[PDB]
Amino acid sequence: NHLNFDLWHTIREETAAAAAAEPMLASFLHQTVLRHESLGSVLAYHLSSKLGSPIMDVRALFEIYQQADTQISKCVEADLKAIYERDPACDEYSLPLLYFKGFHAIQAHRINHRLYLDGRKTLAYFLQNRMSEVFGVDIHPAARLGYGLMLDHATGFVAGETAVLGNNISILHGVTLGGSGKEGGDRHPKIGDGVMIGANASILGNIRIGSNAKIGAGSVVVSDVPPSITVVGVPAKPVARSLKTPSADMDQNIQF
Amino acid sequence: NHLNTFDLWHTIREETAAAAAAEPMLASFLHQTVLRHESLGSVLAYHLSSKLGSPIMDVRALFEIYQQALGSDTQISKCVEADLKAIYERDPACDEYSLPLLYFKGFHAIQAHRINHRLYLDGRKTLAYFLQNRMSEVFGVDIHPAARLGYGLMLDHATGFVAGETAVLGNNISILHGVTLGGSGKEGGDRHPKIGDGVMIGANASILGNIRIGSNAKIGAGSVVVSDVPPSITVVGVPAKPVAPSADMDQNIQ
Amino acid sequence: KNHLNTTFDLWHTIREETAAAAAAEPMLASFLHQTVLRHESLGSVLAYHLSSKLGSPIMDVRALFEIYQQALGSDTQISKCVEADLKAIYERDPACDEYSLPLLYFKGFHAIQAHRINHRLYLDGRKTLAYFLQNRMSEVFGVDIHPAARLGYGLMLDHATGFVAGETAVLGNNISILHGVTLGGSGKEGGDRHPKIGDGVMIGANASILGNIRIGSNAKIGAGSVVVSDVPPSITVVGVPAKPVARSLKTPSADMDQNIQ
Amino acid sequence: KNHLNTTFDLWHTIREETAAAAAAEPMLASFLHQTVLRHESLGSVLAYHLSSKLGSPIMDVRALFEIYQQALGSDTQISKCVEADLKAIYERDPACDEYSLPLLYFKGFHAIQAHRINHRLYLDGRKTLAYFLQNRMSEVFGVDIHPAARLGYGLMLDHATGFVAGETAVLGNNISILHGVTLGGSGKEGGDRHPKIGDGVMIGANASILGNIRIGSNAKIGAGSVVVSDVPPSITVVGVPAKPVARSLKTPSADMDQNIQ
Amino acid sequence: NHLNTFDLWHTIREETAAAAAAEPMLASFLHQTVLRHESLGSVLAYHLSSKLGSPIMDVRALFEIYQQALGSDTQISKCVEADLKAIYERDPACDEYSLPLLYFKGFHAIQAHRINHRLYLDGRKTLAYFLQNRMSEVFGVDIHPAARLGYGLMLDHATGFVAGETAVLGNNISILHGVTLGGSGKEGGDRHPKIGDGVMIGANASILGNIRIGSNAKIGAGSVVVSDVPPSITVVGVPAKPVAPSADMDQNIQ
Amino acid sequence: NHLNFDLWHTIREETAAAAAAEPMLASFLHQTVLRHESLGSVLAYHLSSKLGSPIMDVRALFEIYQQADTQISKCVEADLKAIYERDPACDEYSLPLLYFKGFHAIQAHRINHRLYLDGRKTLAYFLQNRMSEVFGVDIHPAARLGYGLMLDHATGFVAGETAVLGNNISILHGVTLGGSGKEGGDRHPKIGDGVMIGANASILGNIRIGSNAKIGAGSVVVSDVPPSITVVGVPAKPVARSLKTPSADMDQNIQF
Ligand code: NA
Ligand code: NA
Ligand code: NA
Ligand code: NA
Ligand code: NA
Ligand code: NA
Repeated sequence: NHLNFDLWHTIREETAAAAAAEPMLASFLHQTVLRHESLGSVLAYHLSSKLGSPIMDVRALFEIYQQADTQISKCVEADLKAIYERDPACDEYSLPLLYFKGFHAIQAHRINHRLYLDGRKTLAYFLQNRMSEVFGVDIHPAARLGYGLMLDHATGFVAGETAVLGNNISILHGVTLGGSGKEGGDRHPKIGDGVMIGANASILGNIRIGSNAKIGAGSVVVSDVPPSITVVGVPAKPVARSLKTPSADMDQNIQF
Repeated sequence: NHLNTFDLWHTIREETAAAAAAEPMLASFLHQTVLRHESLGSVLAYHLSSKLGSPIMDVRALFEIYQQALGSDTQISKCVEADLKAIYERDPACDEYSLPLLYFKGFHAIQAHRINHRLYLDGRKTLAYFLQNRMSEVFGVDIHPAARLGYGLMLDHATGFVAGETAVLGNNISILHGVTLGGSGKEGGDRHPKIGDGVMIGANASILGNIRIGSNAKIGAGSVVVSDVPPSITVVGVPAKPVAPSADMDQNIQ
Repeated sequence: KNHLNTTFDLWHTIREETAAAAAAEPMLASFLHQTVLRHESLGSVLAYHLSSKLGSPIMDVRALFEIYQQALGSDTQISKCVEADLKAIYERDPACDEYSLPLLYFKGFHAIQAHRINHRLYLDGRKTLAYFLQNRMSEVFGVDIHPAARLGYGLMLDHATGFVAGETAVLGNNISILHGVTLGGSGKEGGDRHPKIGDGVMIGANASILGNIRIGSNAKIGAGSVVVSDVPPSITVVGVPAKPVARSLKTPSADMDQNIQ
Repeated sequence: KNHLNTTFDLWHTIREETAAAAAAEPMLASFLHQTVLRHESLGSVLAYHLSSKLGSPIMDVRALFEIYQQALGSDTQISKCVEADLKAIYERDPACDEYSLPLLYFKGFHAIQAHRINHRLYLDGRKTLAYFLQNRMSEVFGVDIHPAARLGYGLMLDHATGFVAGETAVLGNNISILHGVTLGGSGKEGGDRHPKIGDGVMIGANASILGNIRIGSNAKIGAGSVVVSDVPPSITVVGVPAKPVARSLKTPSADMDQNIQ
Repeated sequence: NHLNTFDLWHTIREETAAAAAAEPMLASFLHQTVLRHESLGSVLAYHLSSKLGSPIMDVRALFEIYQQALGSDTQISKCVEADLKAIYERDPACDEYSLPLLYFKGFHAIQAHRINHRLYLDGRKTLAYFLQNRMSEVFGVDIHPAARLGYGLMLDHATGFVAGETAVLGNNISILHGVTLGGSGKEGGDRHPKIGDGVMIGANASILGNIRIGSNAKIGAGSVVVSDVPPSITVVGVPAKPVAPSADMDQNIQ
Repeated sequence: NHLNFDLWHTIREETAAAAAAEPMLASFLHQTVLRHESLGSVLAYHLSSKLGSPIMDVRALFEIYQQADTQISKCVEADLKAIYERDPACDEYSLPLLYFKGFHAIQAHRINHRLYLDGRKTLAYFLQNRMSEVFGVDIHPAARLGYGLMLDHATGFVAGETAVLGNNISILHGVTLGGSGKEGGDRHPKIGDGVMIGANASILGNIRIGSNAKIGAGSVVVSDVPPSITVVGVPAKPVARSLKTPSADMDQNIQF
């Protein structure tokens, strides 16, 4: 794997094996993965498969997705490696690529965010709605998402217009990065690097979640959370430090 | 807008013609869903049937059923208009009336339910149960056809909303995704919440049993409410306790 | 007439309910005839309806139907679980007064039975197919159950939306679960890491049960609880985090109900 | 009972035939209820069924249905032609013993009525739409009729496959046409260049009638003929090229049929 | 092949596995249509239902109807096998048994008709009329369900073929596209041709009325036949005249 | 027009006008024509729209059609100009491109012929069948078709495995270029340049049709036809010269 490497080449090897083992899916795997020359082309194809509709032709969606910021494709690879690292249900890179709804919703949003920043708001709203119907995930096209993100299970995830997510964040299903008040402007959470958010937690308002903080499942967070702090409860309260500094751990290993 | 000026239908058409001009690949969708029609109700029946049509019941048949149900009770479309105005007022992500009309899952689920409720009360329970399941699959929203919903309702995001058979909702209520207006016990009879006017319910809160929520109460996100809530009280926690609204949408629970 | 007051054919009662619905609703008559009345068994009906739900251009409904039919034929315990589930929903859900209502229209019943077949496909080594269907189930039903999760009989998953059960989750028999419930994992390592739920448990809406913990038989998890430690039998737990707050059962010695009829 | 022996409601007879078919064939009951029985008029049924045939992802069936309904409402002569056609098929086709059979299942009847609406759309200036539908008709029905072609009432196009009628073709009333017939043009120039067919004509299978020629009333074109010159009334023509070979009608003075009952 | 060796079903599977290996985007189609099945009849029911399925009657329902009809008369599949062998023998464009099975419109129309005929004789006339129209739309072939077809029949290209209510076809007949076995008159009763064994009919020929075509006659392309044709006679022209066969497929008319 | 020129540019102008006049079709015209950069890309898109099916994804067909011999695209343009010239029902180039089934069947065959020559016979047979179902046209993938062809109406056209067509030929619906005998090898007609074939004519066997010959509608041709000859009847017989030499016509015009 990538921790001991060509991601695209490994996905091709996993997929050709799956196609050989499952004749039911051979032509799906060949048309979605093997006939393509790059991971980005595969992703555009598979995402258009998911979100295409009578209104929005899969071919038209596929072309738009292919035409979409080479930074997006760098985030995609980081996201895939993050899932491999952090999700014990994932032992193959092609498993989230083809079958993890939260991975799909994140990458669909990245493209949606580009279309929205390009001024194609009606199209982005149409696709925001389609993502919510098909993936059970509602991300406002203006939300800004860093790389190395994992959205495990995904169902019920909500992130609003002014939400900002840093890098290497892990999020469970049912999580809300929600707004407060009836006025526009900054009103959704900003999440620092390294944060973990447990299932069905809510983070509400224009509050900051510090780097490497941990939000326990079921928490309702309505105030800032300092870096390296764990919060729990309804409403959420600091209960522990989420990570130990080297000076606290005193780990003397120097091998690796 | 409706707070400044106002013709809701004409504003929607003007917004839609603008969208079609800007996004030519959506132009025919917008012309067929909105601009070719002559009333808001016909647009709603068309768009809802596009969402919920399936092999079992195709978009054409559902369109005719929806037009017939709307025609049988002209007040449904009145609640539709009130809901659209409520979303415009209360949701800062909404600056155009046609945005919830066309793209907000919670708006579609609520109006789909109003038609289901009409069909159910007409005695068409099997059809209403089919459509309840269809709404749950497509929108992620489970509303029993017997539930009674007022006007000026906003269901933001919508995913995971549940309201059961004996639930009753007043007017000008605001609800977030994940909210449960759920039952208790294995017996029939009144067993679901009754929600007063002006109430706001935060994300993933649950309200369970035959209990009353007083007018203008606020249910904090993540709250679990199992007993009556007096008017103008704010409750937070699991179980929820009084500690301190559909118009203001303030989500603070501290 | 029902399974609680008649010495009772589930399949024939479902056929009779369906013939009645078809005569009352011409809009749905041919669906009911193709999905229910033209079939010879409840298992064939279920395989047909489920493949209708999860089929796609990728996965032909006819092929899925045959796969589901063969899987039901390969593991006849599944159909017995199916029957127990329908009776459980009839017994416990006051919105259910007919057996064909959950069979045709309750998404939580569909997701459970789709998983039972999915689990069989997984055990037979069709893991790619099982992962494809896990994803399809999550999309169509809003329910994410790992194919390796183990589910007993007499289960009710009411409303269903948002239910999650992970790779090493185990559910016993006669369990009742509301929408939004999580039987979730902890940590980045493989091995046993999801809850094991004993017989008779009730789990309320949007509760989360996390880690390799045991929920004892007849326990009750209140709506919205977050459970991160073992829960002993016959205990009710509430809160975030969840704490024991009461005994879950009323003993006959406490009730003093003297009826013998 | 029918239109030849009852002083007769076409629409209500069609409803009665359809209710009978729906009760006998549960596979088709909901189609018959959605296509026929839930409607209030034959024109609404026709618009619904035709849009089912010619609709596509490009052209939403619901939009086409409304366009066809408005076109039928804009030109109430079309529905009168529709009724004449159904009676003509009942009278002349021995395979037809029920009025709803061509209405629902005869491709030549569908193509003719689709053209009548197509012609109206063309005259109103919706030429792009009419060309789109001309192509759709050719694909789905195997029938190519230019939107500018003019068709009278009481027409039967039996089997239909391969029928072609070009831009300046004109068909009178009470004409019978078999599959494979061509009312075709000649030359690379615009202007009148297709046949004009008089009342009462019969045209046999795979005949071709080419150029700006006139086929006189009550003429008969035998199957397989190629007609490139005018044909006078009451004449039968046969061959490649076609030549007059007989008189097409038996006069009462020749038959000497003395019945007065 | 069946003239050299022979197992038709096994040869079809071997051909199909070869095709799937060569054309990976068709592999799942071939596995789902052919290789997953255990008999030729089940493949035919599956593939015909893929062709004729529609919103009114979906591929699944038609598949079950077709399997039931085939199961009710095991001789249909016998005629299917004879037809496939006839096409292999007589059509130089056919060097594999699975090519007509999967890709020849005329083969599909004929087998679709055999099922229609069974349904029609069972009394399911409405369903048979629906499928007759469906066959006409999809295949360009109009065969009345009451028509009687023998075995070893080949309909090459098929487009425009018409056979009416009282038509009767013998065995080992070869027919090209555009051929009419048509009626005459406005009255019921026998009014369509009866075709003897071994007859060959060229492209776009018509045979009209209650007339008999003798065994091994040859009908030239473009012929119009309105009276009986004796056995082993070749006729050409409009109207057709004797001037001088399903195995040899010689199209000369001079 | 091209007789008094950019074909692709004229089609774009015709199509933008049609889109402006017909809101029902605006997004179809935009997705099929206007969003593309070349006529070949439009043709690949529209053909895949016609022949796509559940088995054969429109995206997969579109990619294959786009990947398909830059001579094919030259024939396409010649075919479009031929229809404009010869068909009085055609006064716009985009009319046959989008709505003439015979134009579609010919171009679909050209691509099919390339796939077949590349050895993808199963795919070509699949598409031959699909063309026959959707267009009512049966052309064997091995048939070789020249440029400047017009197939007017198209329904019932049949051309077999060894048929060869030259350039600037005009063919009506119902025409058969058919084989004879049960053996392989050359057994279908070879059609010379400039030929016209009328409706429902049949040309059978390994016979040669000479350049600028004319086959009357309803003819059955079973022997060679010399250049510049018109044949009529069942069976067909020479009846006239089809074109006049300059020496026969004595036209003295020298203007144009
Ligand atoms: Na992992
Ligand atoms: Na607003
Ligand atoms: Na119950
Ligand atoms: Na009749
Ligand atoms: Na052969
Ligand atoms: Na022209």
